[PDB]
Amino acid sequence: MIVLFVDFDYFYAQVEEVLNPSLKGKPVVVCVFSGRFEDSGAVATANYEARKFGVKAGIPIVEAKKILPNAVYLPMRKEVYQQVSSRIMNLLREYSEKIEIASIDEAYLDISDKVRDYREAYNLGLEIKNKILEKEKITVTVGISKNKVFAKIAADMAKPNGIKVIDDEEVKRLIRELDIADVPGIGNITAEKLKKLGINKLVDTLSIEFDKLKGMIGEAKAKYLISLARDEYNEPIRTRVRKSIGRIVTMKRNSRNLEEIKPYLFRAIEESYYKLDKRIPKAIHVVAVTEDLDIVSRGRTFPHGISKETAYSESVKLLQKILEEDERKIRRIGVRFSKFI
DNA sequence: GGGGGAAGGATTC
DNA sequence: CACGGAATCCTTCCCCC
Ligand SMILES: Nc1ccn([C@H]2C[C@H](O)[C@@H](COP(=O)(O)OP(=O)(O)OP(=O)(O)O)O2)c(=O)n1
Ligand SMILES: [Mg+2]
Ligand SMILES: [Mg+2]
Ligand SMILES: [Mg+2]
Repeated sequence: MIVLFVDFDYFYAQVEEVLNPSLKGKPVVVCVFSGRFEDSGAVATANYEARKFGVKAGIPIVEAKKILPNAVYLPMRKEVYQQVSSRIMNLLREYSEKIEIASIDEAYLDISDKVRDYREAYNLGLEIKNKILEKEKITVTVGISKNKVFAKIAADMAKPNGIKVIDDEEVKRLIRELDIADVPGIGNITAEKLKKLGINKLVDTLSIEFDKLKGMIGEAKAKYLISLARDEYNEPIRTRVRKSIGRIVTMKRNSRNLEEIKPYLFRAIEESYYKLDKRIPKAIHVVAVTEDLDIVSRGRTFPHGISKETAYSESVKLLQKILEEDERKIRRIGVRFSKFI
């Protein structure tokens, strides 16, 4: 089995550049302003100029300014990015039937039937980097290997604007080398729980008793990491289907007042329901981020579909439930719809 | 024991 | 003492078959 993984480069940032060549050469930071304050918000991404100096995705727009007070800061125009993304996803579909759009800027293609060996898979990759480069002028990184996980890992190692094949031999060596924290699905807390067990490489996972891994990091991550180390990880490439659709917004000020909060709640329902398109949901969840970025929610699943009107009513009861059971104020409020008919 | 719900938890884009 | 907006899969506790 051969998997080809593609991941666009500093995507949102690169897109703004392709739409305005003047930005090229200058550090760029794409951010999402909460509207709270003139510079309240987080960073979606920054190009590699700004990246060099610590400006990474997720940090406050304010932290970024201290560092690069003179970088170019642009508001995120997501509809534009989705547009560019779909056009590139369409070009990829041409190279293989089995394709999985994993996110706004990445995809896994099973090219087992389109190539005979790793050398051929490689040129397919170069063929793909060029197409996108001449059709959209967006550079991307490609990683190639035997399964989805190693295909991703490969692309991270080749970024930016690269291509990298990790063959069966190269895989065995990666199971031995490679910091376990670099494995997809392993974040900071999980990485720490593994350090307390003396686990630094995937291979080390074979040495611990299964129930000691299961007890420490849950059974899922256990099995996942185990088969990975045993070179038995084989998950099919499948087309993904949305399980949920939502919308959350930051209020102008924190609050615990129902009448002050309803308008924000209703806007979020209005916009979520438009995103649903044909879909009719059977479950609804009101989600809130407390004043201390803590997130809480209350939802309800119905015997049948939920019309927009019903969501307005139910959402208010659910919000009142949050207010009743939680004493702190709310900073962000919104909804999530799921269990589509 | 395990399916479906309901709140959290962790990770990732 | 800051601090965005989405999505997804998983784990713990509860009802119920
Ligand atoms: N915390 C994040 C991370 C990503 N994104 C969006 C904008 C990013 O441009 C896009 C792709 O995210 P990646 O980090 O996976 O890819 P990048 O292009 O940002 O970095 P790279 O150079 O690895 O491709 O997803 C976001 O909104 N918030
Ligand atoms: Mg990516
Ligand atoms: Mg990218
Ligand atoms: Mg919490």
